[PDB]
Order: sequence, then structure tokens, then C-alpha cells
Amino acid sequence: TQKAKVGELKDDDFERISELGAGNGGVVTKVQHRPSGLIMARKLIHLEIKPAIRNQIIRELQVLHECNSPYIVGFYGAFYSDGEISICMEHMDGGSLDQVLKEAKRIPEEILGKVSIAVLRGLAYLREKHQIMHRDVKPSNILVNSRGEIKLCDFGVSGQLIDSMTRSYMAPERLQGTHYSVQSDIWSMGLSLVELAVGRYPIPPPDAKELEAIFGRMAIFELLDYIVNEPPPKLPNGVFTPDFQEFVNKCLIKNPAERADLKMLTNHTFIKRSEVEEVDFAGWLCKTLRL
Amino acid sequence: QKAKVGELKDDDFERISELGAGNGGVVTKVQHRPSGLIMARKLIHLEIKPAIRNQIIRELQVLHECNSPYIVGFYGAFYSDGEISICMEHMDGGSLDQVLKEAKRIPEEILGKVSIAVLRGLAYLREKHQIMHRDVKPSNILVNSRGEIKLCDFGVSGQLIDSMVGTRSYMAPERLQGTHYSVQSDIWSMGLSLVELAVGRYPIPPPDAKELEAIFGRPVVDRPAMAIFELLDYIVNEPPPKLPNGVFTPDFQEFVNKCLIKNPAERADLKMLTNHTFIKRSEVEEVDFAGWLCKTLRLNQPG
Ligand SMILES: Fc1cc(I)ccc1Nc1c(-c2nnc(NCCN3CCOCC3)o2)ccc(F)c1F
Ligand SMILES: Fc1cc(I)ccc1Nc1c(-c2nnc(NCCN3CCOCC3)o2)ccc(F)c1F
Ligand SMILES: Nc1ncnc2c1ncn2[C@@H]1O[C@H](COP(=O)(O)OP(=O)(O)OP(=O)(O)O)[C@@H](O)[C@H]1O
Ligand SMILES: Nc1ncnc2c1ncn2[C@@H]1O[C@H](COP(=O)(O)OP(=O)(O)OP(=O)(O)O)[C@@H](O)[C@H]1O
Ligand SMILES: [Mg+2]
Ligand SMILES: [Mg+2]
Repeated sequence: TQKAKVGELKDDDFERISELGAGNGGVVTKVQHRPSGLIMARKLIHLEIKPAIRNQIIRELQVLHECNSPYIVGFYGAFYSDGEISICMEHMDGGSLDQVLKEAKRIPEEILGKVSIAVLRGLAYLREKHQIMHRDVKPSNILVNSRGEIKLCDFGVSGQLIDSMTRSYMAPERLQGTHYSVQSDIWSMGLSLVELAVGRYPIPPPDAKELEAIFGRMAIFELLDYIVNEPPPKLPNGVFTPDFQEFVNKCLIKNPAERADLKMLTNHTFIKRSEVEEVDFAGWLCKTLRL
Repeated sequence: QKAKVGELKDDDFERISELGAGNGGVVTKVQHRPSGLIMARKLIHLEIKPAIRNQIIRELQVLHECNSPYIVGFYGAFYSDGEISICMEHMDGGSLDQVLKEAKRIPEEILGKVSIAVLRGLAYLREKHQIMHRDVKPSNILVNSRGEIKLCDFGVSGQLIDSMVGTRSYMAPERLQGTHYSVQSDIWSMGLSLVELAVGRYPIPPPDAKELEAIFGRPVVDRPAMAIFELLDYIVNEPPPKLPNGVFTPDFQEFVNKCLIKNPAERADLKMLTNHTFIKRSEVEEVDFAGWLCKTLRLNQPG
């Protein structure tokens, strides 16, 4: 729903409530707005750029106001502060998908189906309605909440934000050199699903007995070498359904052309089956995260 | 600069200018209240915060015993809402990377003076303490209006390293291949650093004859920016970069080449380099580094 309740945001209007997370050039915090008692997450990006294009970075970030979908995280506002640029966004009380993976040892297919949908649609939104790819899809960038919503976060709307800036989710074609598009995010999403499926980052593909700690039946160049030159991870053909099996196996074909695309996936039998399934995802969330 | 205050309080600091950020750190121009001394403060926003964070500062303390005209000063370090703060000597000339932006490419005689301090600073940390730099690169070679060339961001604390982006790498071929960091690794980082400052750009995609003619035309012999894997896979498997012919002295040429031998065991060590005729020549030919630094940076100050 829409934040007409507020408007222009300055620094003072905010008050720290909690600490949400930290990343590579970014601290996020639960804060409250003065004018309207809205809990919104505040993204501090500590940076150094001339008093000239910091406006240009804010200007390019303003198209986020034009980004509205129940699968794209709500964007309240962005401004320049003495030290950092803030991005205030819809507060997702379920946090990140790896956060919830940190609690729940693995994430079940039924849920992963609901995730796949929400990402596929979210991806499609930015592509259809804004002509831009989500060049950083990963579990930490899929935000959930107690309302039962799964939403995408942290996409490169701003070209000059990108320029001014243990695991890797990047696609073969993105590492190898040229030829990179919306097929890259498919790979990203694919791996991300396989992660939450098995339980850990699956690029060293778990061995014959690795996953057995769940059921009955290292270097940075070395990593990049594996992704580029070695077979992709697969879901073990036991606990997961042939259709989920096939879904991720279609997302992790190295050749981007061979790899399935948005439409092929969105009409994949796994997605369709997931689309009509009844799952208390808001319930499963609260059963684990406790809120 | 052996300025003293010296027990540092968070609220004693005042944000003046932002200095930059990268690779897990945020450098800020700050002012100290009970001394009036403009220092640099680095925000390493480190996550985990138990007795390990307590070992980090305790390990960092050896930086008080770290004194050489070739190593950046250190006022102290403290815990401040998780994110640790290393407070260091403000180098008003900025990084060598900064001088490369304002200057064209750096003249090979000035690099000689730079080359002395990297080797000497490198050797100081190596011999007096037992740590190595793990991050030699233009942005980590700091200069000043007094004419000093110094070194920072070297790994004093083991814990801080184990506690913490590939736009363009300075890592040696053999390190990328997971054999642990040596002296020779810094040496490689120095070579590439030199070739960078000599030529005016990151050399790893090497300049083709045509491009070299646009740099210092036309004495010339032996577009897009490489992707992450593409880059490293180049650094490893492809031949090392070289200084162009007929522009820099044959001695400078052999110096940097000894620095950039892919085989780390065949690479020049600190002794070879310090006794190299390029470094010998560079010592006797006293050149006004302060005059050059200040005149190309419009920074002329009384030291
Ligand atoms: F916080 C947000 C909320 C929403 I809703 C949409 C975008 C963002 N943030 C970003 C971001 C962004 N948000 N978080 C990060 N973190 C850094 C991710 N990277 C890691 C390594 O290399 C490059 C980027 O980048 C980048 C570009 C851009 F145009 C944005 F709008
Ligand atoms: F800020 C400083 C000032 C001084 I004088 C000396 C060291 C540091 N900083 C560090 C640092 C440090 N300061 N900045 C970085 N950033 C680079 C991170 N990388 C480490 C290794 O390889 C690539 C990048 O690391 C690391 C370990 C350590 F023990 C330190 F004391
Ligand atoms: N709107 C939000 N609501 C709740 N939690 C959030 C929100 N945005 C981010 N977070 C949390 O804060 C953390 C930091 O996010 P940030 O994008 O700065 O880094 P990251 O996603 O962890 O990794 P990277 O630096 O690679 O992006 C995330 O892991 C996420 O759990
Ligand atoms: N003591 C200092 N005095 C003045 N400027 C400094 C000092 N230390 C760092 N800087 C500036 O801050 C900038 C960013 O420093 P920082 O070390 O965070 O990233 P970096 O220099 O790119 O190296 P790395 O990414 O490996 O940390 C540098 O370009 C340098 O100009
Ligand atoms: Mg993120
Ligand atoms: Mg540095």
C-alpha cells in the first residue's frame, strides 16, 4: 500500500529503534519517522563523492518512487546526509531469506515455490515496467514479512551508484567477460534456491555424505574457477520433487542462451503447481522467527 | 610527527571531510578536541563483537612500536559501537593513486624515490617487527607536503585480517592460487604498482602499441574494462606486464621486471631490489620530491 502519509525526509525526523544488518558498504537500521509513526528500515551507505554527482546519485535513485509492486520492496525516500546517503524503505519484519535460513536449518519446497514465484514476478516487474535487471539476487536480498509477503530488494536502478561502488552468486557469463543480461539473475535465483534447499552455499556441491547430516539416503580464485569451469550444483533427487529438481536445473545451465528464461520458468509446471498451492507461509514464518 | 594526546575518546572527534572508502574501511578527516590535531580515522565496520574484537585492538597496539619515516603514524585504536576505529596520521598529499589523477603519469625519477620508501617501509615491517604488508597498491602509498612517502593498511593484527571487491587486483599469481602470502607477494604488488604509476593506468589489460603512442608518443615498443574472472585468470595464466621500451631507463626496466616474475621463488627479494642499480642511482640523484609533489598538486606549503 501507499505512503502518502509522509513526504520529504530529512535526517532529524528519524530515531533509532534497532539494528538490522551490515554489508559491503551499508548499514541498515529500524527507525521511526517523526511526522508519521511509521517503522521504516534505514539504509546508510557510507561513501565519498564530490558535491556534484551525489545529487546525481540521489536523482537516479528517485525512479524508485516509480517502482511499485507487491514483490518489489517499498521505497519511502532517499537523501544526502553529512557523511552518507540514506535510503529509507518499507520495513520487512521477516528480514532476509538467509536470516530465516539461519534459524530454520533448511527451507521446504512449498515455501521455495512461493519464493520462486515472488522472485520471478519481481524480476519480471523491473524488466517489463522499468527495463532494468536485478544485478544482485541472493538470499540476503529477498526480504520477507509476517504479512506473508516475499519481496525483492537492492537492485541497481542507479547506474552511477554502481560506478561509485566468502560466497558468490554471480553467473558464469558475468565472470567470464562479455554477453550479460537478465539471464544472469536466473542463475542467481537458481543458486539461491539450491542454497535454501540444501542448507548452505552449494557451489562446492555437497558430496555423497555431506547432505546426510540432514537425511538418510575455499580460495576466491578457486571459487570463481569452479563456477566458470565446473558443473553447477543440483538438488539431490530424494526429498525434492522431480519438478522442483527440473526448475533449478533449468536456472543453472551455464550457457545463458541454453538456460531457461523468465517466461519459460513462469509457466514451468513447478511454478504453476506452486501458484495454486495453499501454504500458511506467514504462519511458518512466525513459527520459526517468533513474532 | 610524533604528536601525543593520547588516550582517544570517541566524542573527542569531529567529522571535517570524507577521505574515501573501500575493502572494509571508511577513511575520514577528523579533528581532535584536546589537541587540535587533524587526524585520519578509519571505520572498519566489523560484524562479530565478542572477545575477538577485544583481541583485535589488543593486537593493533604493536602499531605504537611501529615507527619509521616510511610508515604512516598511529594515534591509537578503539571499539565504538562494534565498528572499530584506527586513528592515523593525516597525509595531506593523499594516496599515490590521488597524485596519479592530478599528475599525468609520474616521472621515473620520482618513482625511484617512491621505490626507496616502499622497499624500506616493506623491509622495516619485515625485519623490526615480523609482519608483512598484504596490500601494496597505489592507494596505500601515502605522500605529504613535507615530502614523505609512507605505508599504511599493512596487516599488523592477524585477527583483523581473518576478520575481513575486485575492481582490479594487485595480488600475485601464486597467491591467487592459494599458496600463502610471502614477501615476494608484496614485491609483485609493488612492481604492478610502479608500472601503473609509470604508465598512468592499471596495466593488467596491457596497452597495445597504438595506446602507448597516446601516452608518450611516439617512442613505442615492448576501450572496455575486464570482468572479474577474466582479470585474475589473466594475471595468473598470461605473461606479466612490462615497461615500454626507449622511454624509461634499462635499469628501471630490469628493476620492475624482477618485481614481476610470475614464479615467486624466481622473483627478486628485498635484498636484490635494495642493491639494484636503479635504487643505487635513485639514492645519489637527489631530486626535489616536495617541490614536485607540491607543484603538480597545487599544495605548496612550508613543509
Ligand atoms: F536499498 C535499496 C532498496 C531498494 I527497494 C532498491 C535499491 C536499493 N539499493 C541500491 C543498491 C544497493 N543496495 N545495497 C547495496 N549493497 C552493495 C551491493 N554490491 C556489493 C558488491 O559490488 C557492487 C554492489 O547496493 C545499489 C544500486 C541502486 F541503484 C540501489 F537502489
Ligand atoms: F588503518 C591502518 C593504518 C595503519 I598505520 C596500519 C594498518 C591499518 N589497517 C589494517 C588493515 C586494513 N586496513 N585497510 C584494509 N583494507 C584492505 C583489505 N584487504 C586486506 C588484504 O588483501 C586485500 C584487501 O585492511 C588490516 C589489518 C591490520 F592489522 C591493520 F592494522
Ligand atoms: N528493508 C529491510 N528490512 C529489514 N531488514 C533489512 C532490510 N534491508 C536490509 N536488511 C538486512 O540488513 C542486512 C544488510 O543488507 P545490505 O544490503 O547492506 O548487505 P547484505 O545484503 O547483507 O550483503 P551485501 O553487502 O552483499 O548486499 C541484510 O542482510 C538484511 O538482512
Ligand atoms: N592516513 C591517511 N591520510 C589521508 N588520506 C588517507 C589516509 N588513509 C587513507 N586515505 C585515503 O582514503 C582513501 C580510501 O582508503 P581505504 O584504505 O579505505 O581504501 P583504498 O585506499 O582503496 O585501499 P583498500 O580498498 O585496500 O582499503 C584512499 O584513496 C586514500 O586517499
Ligand atoms: Mg543487500
Ligand atoms: Mg586501503
